[PDB]
Amino acid sequence: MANKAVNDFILAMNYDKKKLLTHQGESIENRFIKEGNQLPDEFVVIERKKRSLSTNTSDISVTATNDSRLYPGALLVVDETLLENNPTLLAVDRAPMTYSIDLPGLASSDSFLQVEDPSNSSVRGAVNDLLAKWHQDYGQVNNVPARMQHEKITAHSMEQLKVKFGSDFEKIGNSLDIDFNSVHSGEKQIQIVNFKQIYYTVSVDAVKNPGDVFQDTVTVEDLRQRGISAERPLVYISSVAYGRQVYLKLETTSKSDEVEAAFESLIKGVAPQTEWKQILDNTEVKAVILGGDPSSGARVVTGKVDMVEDLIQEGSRFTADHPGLPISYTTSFLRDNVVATFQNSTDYVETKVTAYRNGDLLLDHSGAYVAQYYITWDELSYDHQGKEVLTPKAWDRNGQDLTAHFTTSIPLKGNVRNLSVKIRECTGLAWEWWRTVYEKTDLPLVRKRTISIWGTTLYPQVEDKVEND
Repeated sequence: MANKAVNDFILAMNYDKKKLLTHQGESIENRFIKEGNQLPDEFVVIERKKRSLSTNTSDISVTATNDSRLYPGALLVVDETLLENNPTLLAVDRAPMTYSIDLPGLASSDSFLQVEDPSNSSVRGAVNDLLAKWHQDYGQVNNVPARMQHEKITAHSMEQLKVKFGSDFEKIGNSLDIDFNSVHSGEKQIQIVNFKQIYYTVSVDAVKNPGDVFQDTVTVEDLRQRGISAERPLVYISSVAYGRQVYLKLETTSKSDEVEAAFESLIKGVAPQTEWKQILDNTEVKAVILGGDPSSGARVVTGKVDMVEDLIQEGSRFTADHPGLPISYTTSFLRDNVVATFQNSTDYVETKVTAYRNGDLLLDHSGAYVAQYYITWDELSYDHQGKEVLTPKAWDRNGQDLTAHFTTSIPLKGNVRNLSVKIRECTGLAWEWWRTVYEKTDLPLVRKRTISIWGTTLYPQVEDKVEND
């Protein structure tokens, strides 16, 4: 008999489940460069470092909208196309199969769905008609909330993002306009956030015998004609989660330590602190929304930080006006019901940034004496190794005799280090010609420092005024 042979064919298969489901991303040699770059208002120090990301997961994120391959109980072939989340469907004559839907407020009597010929349209139709009946005795009367999961990552490379969010993420990533060259060059920090909102799940019970998914007319010949063997075995979709999904790009020009907490308060809808409000106002937002709204189709929006409140709560309620579309699914090996787990890894270059604000040094001389200034500092940069170089600098008027009223502003960029200022005045006394008015080394590079000198040859005075908000 055909079905017994098919049954025995599947049971006879031995394969390495781990090796079949492992994929290796791009290989980058180990590196570390420390680079300086001067922006208009700040000096940015950039550290690059080769890093690796690896994930082992059974949940497969859905980027498509109306994928007819991704129905509960669908048979998929285990090959490279499955690892790339673009699977080959085995669409042979299917036996009936019993499903269970999991949905708030439902006695396990209407939980089960018997579909005679499993396909996307037939499973779809069976679930949507049960839902239609669920709308009129629970959907509206009882308030039925969606189940929210969210995950985040700092964006560094698209290969990295694919390892985090799934192998077909670029369908999503291309629509977010992610500026990887700006994070690398050090003038942007980007976080990608994914919000899932699960309305309901449709699961398949364990398949007792592998032959139980095929009609009696399906032969070993038919399966081998479609390339099925121990080399390309079968899985079945054992569960599908339905709801709304949001991919959120947060891109800022700030170089702050507080960006994570700033973005986190917004994911949370928390009142922003003063250091974050700077960052949030310099944040751009792009979003891909995968339907919790009629119809099944991707919406790619851009906006302000203020949008994120609305994008998370829009389809947070499943009154089942419109059924959600697939947002993830899990597969299990037909042979033995072992859940298929996918191992993905990649190397990527991590960029971490540190900013140093530019500052001004102001001098006021209102004293009744000749003063001389000796202002020196080092300019920081990095050689092509990433090692520190300190080139010494000096104010062009150092040691010159200056008289009141003298004022000037010396612009000091963020790369200035070891700022030392010494001021002396000519007392006119043969026995004590010069007197030191001010002498400080390693002055903090505040936004604005005003060193004012006044008084007389005998009683000079000084003020060191800082403004650094």
